[PDB]
Amino acid sequence: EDTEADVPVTYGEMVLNGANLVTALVMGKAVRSLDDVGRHLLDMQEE
Amino acid sequence: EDTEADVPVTYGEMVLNGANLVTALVMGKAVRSLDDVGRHLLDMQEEQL
Repeated sequence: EDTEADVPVTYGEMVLNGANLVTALVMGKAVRSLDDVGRHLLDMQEE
Repeated sequence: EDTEADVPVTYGEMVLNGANLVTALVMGKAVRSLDDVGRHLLDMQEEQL
């Protein structure tokens, strides 16, 4: 028994905050973390 | 009653903007002027009636 105590965490949540509210409704698809993926896709082509 | 005045430009440039780029190639859909209607469905979201 290395110790008798451990370090867990709490829930991380995933809510339709911004653009995912439009894309779920105006479009169909609602790809997760589209606030970050859209930021990464708009950073690559302009160099 | 001749010599009318006309518009010279081909009216509009529907180009893939920052909203229509990320919507088209990822979500497989597009909307004409999602820049506008993405703001209007959220503007009447806070205050409606």
